[PDB]
Amino acid sequence: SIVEGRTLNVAVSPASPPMLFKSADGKLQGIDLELFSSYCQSRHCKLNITEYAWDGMLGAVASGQADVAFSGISITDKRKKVIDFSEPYYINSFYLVSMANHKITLNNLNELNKYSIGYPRGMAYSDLIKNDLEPKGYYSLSKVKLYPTYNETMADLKNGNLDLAFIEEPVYFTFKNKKKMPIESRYVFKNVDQLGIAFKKGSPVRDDFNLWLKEQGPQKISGIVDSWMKA
Repeated sequence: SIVEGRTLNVAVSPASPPMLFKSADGKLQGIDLELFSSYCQSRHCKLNITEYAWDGMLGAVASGQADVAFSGISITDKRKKVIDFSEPYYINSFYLVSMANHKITLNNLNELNKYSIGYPRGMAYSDLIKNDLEPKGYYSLSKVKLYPTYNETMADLKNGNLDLAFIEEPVYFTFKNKKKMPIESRYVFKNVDQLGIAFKKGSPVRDDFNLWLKEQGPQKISGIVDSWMKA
């Protein structure tokens, strides 16, 4: 094996519940950590985990500083040029979210330009906008408000400085159902995205992780993913 017994540099940016986040305690938790941990246990590998800001985590795996990155990372065309991904473990949707008392009715995408839209800097919402909204004049990157993390985006939503937050589905349900934030989706881009584990370009670990996913099989992997979303 060129995979077994190795120590892997792992980059994380743990502010994407339930994929990766920190308990009240301060310990890393979530779907990505449970998947990649079991993989490491099967292959007798150790993780050397560094926390970065989001840009830092993507930068580290894209330069090959990190062997692996995970925190609910979307598999995008732009990222695949510099990063290899596992098979997707979740089929993902992007919501446009307002405060529940702010009644934004969105009939179609011609209505978006009226509003400020905000989300974390370096996230895949930028690609959706650049590729699918901007060319038809529905919105432009230059109107967008960018934030360090989902927490800061949410702080501006809550105080009224941001009309709409762009939030992926599992994170939305965390905020709404588990944190009980009084927020409401106004528009859903359904199944537009896919979440995977990221690997430095060329890494055999990507191929062996995919194999491990398939050793487990789809019932076990969905089980794992749903467990954290049912929690």
